[PDB]
Amino acid sequence: TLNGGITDMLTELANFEKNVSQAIHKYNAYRKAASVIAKYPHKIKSGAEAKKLPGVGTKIAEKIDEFLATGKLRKLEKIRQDDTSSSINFLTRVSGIGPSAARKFVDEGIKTLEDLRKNEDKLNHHQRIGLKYFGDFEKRIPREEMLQMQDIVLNEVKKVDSEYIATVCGSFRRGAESSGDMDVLLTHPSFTSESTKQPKLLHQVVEQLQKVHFITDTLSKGETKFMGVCQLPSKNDEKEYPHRRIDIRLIPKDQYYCGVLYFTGSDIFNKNMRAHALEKGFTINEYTIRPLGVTGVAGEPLPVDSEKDIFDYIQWKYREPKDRSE
DNA sequence: CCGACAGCGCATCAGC
DNA sequence: GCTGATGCGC
DNA sequence: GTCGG
Ligand SMILES: Cc1cn([C@H]2C[C@H](O)[C@@H](COP(=O)(O)C(F)(F)P(=O)(O)C(F)(F)P(=O)(O)O)O2)c(=O)[nH]c1=O
Ligand SMILES: [Cl-]
Ligand SMILES: [Cl-]
Ligand SMILES: [Cl-]
Ligand SMILES: [Mg+2]
Ligand SMILES: [Mg+2]
Ligand code: NA
Ligand code: NA
Repeated sequence: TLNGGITDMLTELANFEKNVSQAIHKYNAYRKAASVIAKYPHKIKSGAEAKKLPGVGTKIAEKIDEFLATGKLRKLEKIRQDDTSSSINFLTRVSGIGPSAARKFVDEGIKTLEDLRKNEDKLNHHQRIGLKYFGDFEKRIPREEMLQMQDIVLNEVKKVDSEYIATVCGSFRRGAESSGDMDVLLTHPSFTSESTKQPKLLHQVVEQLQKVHFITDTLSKGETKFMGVCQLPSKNDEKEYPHRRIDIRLIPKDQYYCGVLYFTGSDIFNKNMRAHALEKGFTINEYTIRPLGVTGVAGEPLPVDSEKDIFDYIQWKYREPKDRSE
């Protein structure tokens, strides 16, 4: 919050380059800067001072000047004023609709929530459900509720097979007081890097979670990744709880640490860590951390028996989950 | 300057 | 059907 | 849009 104005401006800038300009790198550039300025322990006094931070170059510097001065950014004003742009920014806020679909729709004349509705016949399933809970999905999830959703989940998993270990990651594992959604990492001893002794392992948990009306809809579902909606039940007369997005990732029980590190993020932290890994001569994904021999190709899995071991490989002092919020 | 910029699962399409 | 690209998402 | 070689 210390530099909220600047970061927000950088965030609006990043959402625009991504949603309208479809310039994925400019989107990321603005995000890094926003992230770097976010954790800066001083109330930035100038664009020249912000530049003293990696990720902030001349361009953002100028804009920070234009912002600190007037109290806003002209480039943005003209963007908030355009219609197609603001309209494309809005449709992307629907789950399943990215910059492409957005622009298309907006070309076809569809440009508002009302338009999306009278045109439901024009959305695939995912976009369909995305519109169904457009509102609900915009709301935060109080941690106290994350705690209740967890119990339903850990307890419905333990009911299918006591050998399943379900871990809530994302912002929750990072100690956040509120979360955007529930991210559940799942592991069963019947599925390792060596073999899938049991199929439907993920389908089993999804079914059981649907059997008890926790999972309400599916956005997409694979052999190892489920994407959907769930709802904490309410007590008598109680108004219903918002509908929430839930993702369940099944990872080989022997690659759990690379998986938990992955699913705890943050996304930018995962980006900076995975980016540093390269500079150090490693490549990190959600399964393992391998080397990058001469040719440049990835070697074989390096032994990992704890999250920290991964931080070690790349010469990085360990960082608590609560400190990976970038 | 200039090329890298993290890494991958599911849906869906093109082309075969 | 298959694979590779592309969209969208985590 | 920024940065490292
Ligand atoms: C986006 C994304 C996710 N993840 C991994 C690392 C991420 O930590 C993890 C969760 O992904 P989400 O549920 O998409 C998330 F980002 F929203 P969150 O971190 O849970 C969150 F706190 F922002 P909230 O949802 O609002 O509570 O997946 C990545 O590695 N890269 C990505 O681009
Ligand atoms: Cl770009
Ligand atoms: Cl691992
Ligand atoms: Cl791998
Ligand atoms: Mg999440
Ligand atoms: Mg999620
Ligand atoms: Na800088
Ligand atoms: Na979207």
